[PDB]
Amino acid sequence: ADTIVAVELDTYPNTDIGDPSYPHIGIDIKSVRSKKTAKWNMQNGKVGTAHIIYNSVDKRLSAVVSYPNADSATVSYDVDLDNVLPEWVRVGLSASTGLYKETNTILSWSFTSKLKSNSTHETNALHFMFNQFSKDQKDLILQGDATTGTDGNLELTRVSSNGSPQGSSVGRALFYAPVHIWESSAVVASFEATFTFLIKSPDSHPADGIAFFISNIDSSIPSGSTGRLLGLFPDAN
Amino acid sequence: ADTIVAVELDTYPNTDIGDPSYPHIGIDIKSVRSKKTAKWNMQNGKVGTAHIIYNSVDKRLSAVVSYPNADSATVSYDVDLDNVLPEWVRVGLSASTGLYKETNTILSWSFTSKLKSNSTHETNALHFMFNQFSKDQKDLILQGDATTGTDGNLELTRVSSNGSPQGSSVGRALFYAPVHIWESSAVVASFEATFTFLIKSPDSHPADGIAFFISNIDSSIPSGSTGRLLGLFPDAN
Amino acid sequence: ADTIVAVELDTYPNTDIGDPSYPHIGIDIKSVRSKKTAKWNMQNGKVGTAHIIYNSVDKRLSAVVSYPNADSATVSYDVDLDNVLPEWVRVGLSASTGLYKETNTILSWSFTSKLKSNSTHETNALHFMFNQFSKDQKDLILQGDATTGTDGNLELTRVSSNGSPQGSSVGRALFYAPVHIWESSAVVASFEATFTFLIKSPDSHPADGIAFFISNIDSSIPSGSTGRLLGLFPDAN
Amino acid sequence: ADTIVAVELDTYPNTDIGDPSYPHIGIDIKSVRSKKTAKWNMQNGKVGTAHIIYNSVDKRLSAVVSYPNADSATVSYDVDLDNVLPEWVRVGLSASTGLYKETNTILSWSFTSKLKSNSTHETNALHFMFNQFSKDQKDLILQGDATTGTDGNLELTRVSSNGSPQGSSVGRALFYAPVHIWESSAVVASFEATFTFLIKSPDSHPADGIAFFISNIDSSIPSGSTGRLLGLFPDAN
Ligand SMILES: O=[N+]([O-])c1ccc(O[C@H]2O[C@H](CO)[C@@H](O)[C@H](O)[C@@H]2O)cc1
Ligand SMILES: O=[N+]([O-])c1ccc(O[C@H]2O[C@H](CO)[C@@H](O)[C@H](O)[C@@H]2O)cc1
Ligand SMILES: O=[N+]([O-])c1ccc(O[C@H]2O[C@H](CO)[C@@H](O)[C@H](O)[C@@H]2O)cc1
Ligand SMILES: O=[N+]([O-])c1ccc(O[C@H]2O[C@H](CO)[C@@H](O)[C@H](O)[C@@H]2O)cc1
Ligand SMILES: [Ca+2]
Ligand SMILES: [Ca+2]
Ligand SMILES: [Ca+2]
Ligand SMILES: [Ca+2]
Ligand SMILES: [Mn+2]
Ligand SMILES: [Mn+2]
Ligand SMILES: [Mn+2]
Ligand SMILES: [Mn+2]
Repeated sequence: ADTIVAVELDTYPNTDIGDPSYPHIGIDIKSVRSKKTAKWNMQNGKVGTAHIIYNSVDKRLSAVVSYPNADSATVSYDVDLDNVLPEWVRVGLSASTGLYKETNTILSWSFTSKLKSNSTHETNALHFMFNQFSKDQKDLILQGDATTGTDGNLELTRVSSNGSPQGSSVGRALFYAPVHIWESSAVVASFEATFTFLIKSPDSHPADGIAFFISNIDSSIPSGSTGRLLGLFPDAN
Repeated sequence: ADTIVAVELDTYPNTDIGDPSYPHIGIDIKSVRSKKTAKWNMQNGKVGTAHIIYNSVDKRLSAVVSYPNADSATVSYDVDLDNVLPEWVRVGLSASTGLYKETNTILSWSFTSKLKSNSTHETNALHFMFNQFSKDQKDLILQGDATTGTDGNLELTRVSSNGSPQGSSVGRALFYAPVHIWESSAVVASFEATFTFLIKSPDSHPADGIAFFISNIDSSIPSGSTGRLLGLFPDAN
Repeated sequence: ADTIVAVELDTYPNTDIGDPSYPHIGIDIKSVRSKKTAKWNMQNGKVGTAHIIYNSVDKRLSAVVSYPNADSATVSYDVDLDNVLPEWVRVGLSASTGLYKETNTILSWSFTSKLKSNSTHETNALHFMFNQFSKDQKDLILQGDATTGTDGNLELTRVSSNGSPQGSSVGRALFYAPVHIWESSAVVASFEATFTFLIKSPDSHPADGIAFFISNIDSSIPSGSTGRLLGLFPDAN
Repeated sequence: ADTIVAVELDTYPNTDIGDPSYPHIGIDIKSVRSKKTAKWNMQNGKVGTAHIIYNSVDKRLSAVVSYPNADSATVSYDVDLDNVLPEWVRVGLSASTGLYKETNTILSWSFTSKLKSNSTHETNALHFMFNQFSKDQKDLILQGDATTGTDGNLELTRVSSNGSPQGSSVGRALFYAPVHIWESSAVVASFEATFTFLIKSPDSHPADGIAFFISNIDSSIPSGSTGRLLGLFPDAN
C-alpha cells in the first residue's frame, strides 16, 4: 500500500473507526486513525485557512486551522518523518464525500521546502504558490473527480452545475515535481504549506473532509476510499 | 520542431553562421543566429555567474555574465515572449563540444517565475534552487550525456576519470515540472535565472558553449546538434 | 535640496506646468515635470494596484497601474539610478490635496531590493510587506498629515471622521531602515515595489495624487508642497 | 533593565555561575543562566553556521550549530515569547572577551519574520540578508567595539591590525528597523535566523562567545557586561 502522512480536516465523526464525537483536525501517520486530534468548530459557508509546518530540528508536525473573526484549532505531534517517508515524495490535497456531502473547494495553495546542507551556503529549495487555478493546469496531477477552472478554483470532489455537492466522490491534486523532503547530509530540513478552503453543504451533517498529504511518487486513489477514508487509505485499520 | 528561446554563452566563433570573431554572449530566438550579441572575455579555467531577467512590462530579455573582480558582458533585446512561446513550457540548461572541447560544468542553478494578476493579491509563482546536485536528482530530466553527482556538480557533456573533456558531446538538464510562462489574464509576467559554471579546456581554443533555454514541454536534443548547434537546433538557418 | 526619483499617480491635470489634460502616471526625475507619462483611466472609489520594477541591466524603470476587470496603464523610462541617487536612500509613499481633494488610502505595500556583487554567491537583500497597518507602526516614518491604524490602512493625507477628505493637506510615510540602492562592485542591482490604493472624492474633480518615491536618508516635506507638487518638490521647475 | 531572549554559543565554561564544564549552545531567557543547553564541540579556526528557528504554533525555540562534516549540536526549549517580549523589538548579534580572547567574526547574517493573521491573505513580513558587510553599513546600529568592512566581514569585538584579538572588549550589531515580533490577534508568528562565524584564538584558550539576541528597541550594552556576561546582561543572576 502507498506510504501516506496527512493532516486531516475531518467534518464527519465516524465513531466506529476512532473519530472523536465532533468535526476535528488530526495528524495521520500511515493510518486514518489519527495519532492526535483537536476539536474544530467548522463553519459551513465561511472561507478558512490551514497552516501546516514541520522542521527536522524539533521534529514536530503542526497544523493550525482558523476562520476570520473566530478562534483557531491547533494540533501538533512529534514525528521523525525521515523515518517514515522515502527521501523523495509527492505532496498534495485530497478530499471526499460518502453518504453525506459538501463542497471541497480550494481557493489557494502554497508550499515551501528547504534542505540546508552541512556545508555552508548550500541550501536547496522548492516553492510554488497558486492563487488562481487554470482550466488546463499543466503542473498539477489531478486524480479522481478533481477539476480546476471553476472560477479559477480547484474543486477536489464532484459538484453539479446548480452548485450542489455530490456523494461518493473522491479526488486529489498532486504537484507535478517530485519533492526531496529529506536528506542524510542535511543539517536542517523543513517545509510548510498553506491553503484556503470553502466547505459548504445543504445537509445538517457535512461529510467527509479535506486533507493535505505527503506520499510516494507513484501514489493513487485506493479502491473504495470515498467517504470516511478521505481518498487516502485502503482500509480503516 | 521545438520552439526555443535561449541565452548562449558561445566559446567558439562559427563565423559561417553569424558568429562574431570572438567568444560571445547572445540571445537566440527560434534560431542559432543570434538577434543580438556582445563580446565576452571568456576566461577559461574559472567560475563565472550568469543572470537572466525578463519582464512583460517593458518586454526586455536581459543577460549579464561576469567573473569575479573582472568585466561583465551584457546584452538586452526587446521581445514579446507571448508571441513567440507556448503558454506552458519547461526550462533548462544545454551544452556541447565538437572537434574542439571544454568542460561544461554547472555548480548551482536558480529560477523564479511569477504571474501577477489584475485581481488584488492574485499571484502565481514557482521557484527552485540547486546548490548541490545529487547522484539521483529525481526532479531533473537529464538528456544526452548530461549527468549529475560529480563533486555535487552537473556535468552537461562527457568528461573522463582524469578530468579531460571529450569532443562531440551533448547533454541537457530540464527541470521536471512544467512552467506557466505567461497567461492572458496577467498584468505582470516575469522570470529571473542564475547559474554558476566552470569551463576549462586543454585546447588552444575551447568549444562550444553553455546555454539557458525555454522550450516546449516535450522537447529533446535534436539530431545532429553537436558542436556549433549547442544541442538546441536541428539545422543552422 | 533632497534628491527625488518618483513614479506619480497624478489625478489632477495642472496643464500650466506641463501636464497632460487627463489623469496620468509618470516618471519624475528630480523635477515635478515628468520625463515620460501615460494616460490613466482613473476609477473613483475602486481599489487599484501599482506595480513598479527596476534592474540595472537594462537600466529601465517601469510602472503599471491596474483595476480588476479593466485596462492597465504602463510606462517606462531609461535611467541610470547610480548617476542620480545616493548609494544609500530611503523609499516611501507620498500624497497631497490642494484646492481640490480626494482620499489617499494605502491598503497594502511591499518592497524588495537586491545587490549582487562580482564575488560569486554573494547577495545582500531587503524585503518588507505590510498587509495591514496598525496604530503603532514603529517601522514607518510618518510625515505631515500621514496617519496609520485607520481601519487597518495608511492614510497619507488628512480625512474626517465620516470619511471626507480635507484639502491643502500633505502626508508621507517612509520605511525605517535605509536602503543600499547600489554600490561599486555591483553586477546587478534591482528593486520592485507594489501598493494597492483607494481614491475617492465628493467633487467630480479629485486631486492631487499619490506617488512612490526614493530619496536621501534625511528627507522631509518641502515648504508649500501641497497641491500640484505632491509633497515631493519645493517648486514646479 | 532591558528584556533579553538569546541563543548563546558559549566558548568558556564559567562553572561558578552555571556554565557546564565544556563549550556549549544554550538558550537564555532574561538571564545568563541558560534555561537549557547542549554540549558543543567548538572547532577553533573553522567557519560555522547557527540556525535559530521559532513559531507560535508549537511555541518552541530551537537552534542548531554545525561545521562541515562534523557534529551539529542542537537545543530546543518550549517558550511563549509573546508572554516575555514587547510586540516590537530589535534583533542583533553580540560577542565579548575578557582575560582570555578570541575572534568573533560574522561572515554573513540573515533573518525573516512573518505575522500571519486570522484574516486571510493578510500577512506581514520583514527579511534581510547580508552576504558582504560594508565599511559604512547604514542599516546596522553598531554598538561597543563592533565594526564592519574588514575583509567584508563584521567584527563584533576588537582585533588588532595584525589580527590578534583583544581581551575585555564587547560589541553588538542590531538591525536598524524595529521588528514587530507579535501582534495581539496573529494566527501564526515565526522567525528564522541564520549566520556563519569564525572564532579563533592564537592560543588554546578562547572566550567568551557569540550570541543572537532579541531585545527592546532601546537596548544598549549594560555596564561591565564584558567577558562572562556576553554584552547582554548587567549581572550573572
Ligand atoms: O446514519 N448513520 O448512522 C450513518 C450514515 C452513514 C454512514 O457512513 C457513510 O457515510 C459517511 C458520511 O458520508 C461516510 O463516512 C461513510 O464512509 C459512509 O459513506 C455511517 C453512519
Ligand atoms: O579550424 N577550423 O577552421 C575549424 C575547426 C572546426 C570547425 O567546426 C567543428 O568544430 C567546431 C568547434 O568544436 C564545431 O562548432 C563545429 O560544429 C565542428 O564540429 C570548423 C572550422
Ligand atoms: O479649477 N481651477 O480653475 C483650478 C483650481 C485650483 C487650482 O490650483 C489649486 O488646486 C489644484 C488642485 O487641488 C492644485 O494642483 C494647486 O496646487 C492648487 O492647490 C488650479 C486650477
Ligand atoms: O585563570 N583562570 O583559570 C581564569 C581566568 C579568567 C577568569 O575570569 C575572567 O575571564 C573569563 C574569560 O574571559 C571571563 O568569562 C570572566 O568574566 C573574567 O573576565 C576565571 C578563571
Ligand atoms: Ca471522519
Ligand atoms: Ca559558436
Ligand atoms: Ca497634476
Ligand atoms: Ca561562559
Ligand atoms: Mn478523523
Ligand atoms: Mn553564437
Ligand atoms: Mn503630472
Ligand atoms: Mn553558558
